[PDB]
Amino acid sequence: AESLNVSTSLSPDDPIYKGLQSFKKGVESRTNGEVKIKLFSQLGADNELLQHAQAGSNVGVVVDGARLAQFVPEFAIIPAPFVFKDYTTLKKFISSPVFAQWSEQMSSKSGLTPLSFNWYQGARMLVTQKPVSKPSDLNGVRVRALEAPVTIETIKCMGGSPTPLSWSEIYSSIQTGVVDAAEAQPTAVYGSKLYEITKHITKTNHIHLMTGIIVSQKWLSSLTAEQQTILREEAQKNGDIASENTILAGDKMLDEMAKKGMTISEVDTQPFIDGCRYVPEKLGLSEAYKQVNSII
Repeated sequence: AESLNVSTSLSPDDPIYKGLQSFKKGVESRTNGEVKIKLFSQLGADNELLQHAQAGSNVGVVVDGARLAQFVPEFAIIPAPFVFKDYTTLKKFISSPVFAQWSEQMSSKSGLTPLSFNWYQGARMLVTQKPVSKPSDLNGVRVRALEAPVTIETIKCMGGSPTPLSWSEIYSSIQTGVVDAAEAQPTAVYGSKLYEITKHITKTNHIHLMTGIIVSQKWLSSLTAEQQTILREEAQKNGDIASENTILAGDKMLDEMAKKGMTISEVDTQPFIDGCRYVPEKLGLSEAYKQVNSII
C-alpha cells in the first residue's frame, strides 16, 4: 500500500479543498485504494514540510511560486504584478517548456516535484473606500501589505503606500484606521467580510495566484510507474476543475457583494502596467521575466 498526506490551509468549503477531495476520489478509485490521499488541517508549517519531503516524506503541500523560489529562484516571477494579461495567458506559460525546465530543475536539484501546477486560486483586486480608475487614485492611500518584497513593490508601483500587517487583522485595521485599503482575490475579500466596511472593488487583476501539489521526488519515484502517472494525471485534471470552481466562486462572491452595496468596476490596466514594468528588474527577477515573455 501507499499514501500521500496533503497538508492544507483552506476551509473545507473552498474550491481548492473540494478539488483535493476530487483528487483523492480519482486516485483511490483508479488504484482501487492502493494509493490513498489524506487531507490534513496538524502536519506542520509549509517550510518544514518541504524539508521533510526533500528527505523522502510522503507529505505534500499546495504552494505558490514565492515559496518555491528558495529552490528555483525563477519561480518568484509567477506572483509578480502584471506579468500575465489574463488567466488563459497564465496557463499558456505554466504549460510551456520554460516552466517544464524550472520544474525539472527543482526535481533534479532540490528533490521536489509538482504533481501539477494548475491549482488556480484567483486574481487579486483593489478593495477601497473610493473609486480607482488610475494609479494616482492610490496616492496617499494606505494599502495592507506583507513583509515580502514583491507585495511591497506591487503596492508602491500601483501608487499606494504599503502598510504591512497580518491578513487575519485586515478587518480591524480598516475599521480602526491603521490602513485605508486592501489588495486581494475575491474569496479572501469575501471571506474576511470586507464588504462590511469598504465600498469599491476595482478589477486590476494585478497578481494571479497559481499553486500546485508539491511532493517528494524520492517518495514519488518509489511508487510504480502506473501509480505515478495516475497521481500526475489526476492532479492536473482536478487542478483544472478546482480552478474553474475558484473562478465560479469568485464571480458569485463579487455578485453577492455588489448586492450588499459594493460597487465592482473594471479598469483600464494600461497605466498600472506601465507603472509596474520596472518591478521585475528592481526585484532581481529579469532573467525569469525575459523567459516568461519569450513565451507569452
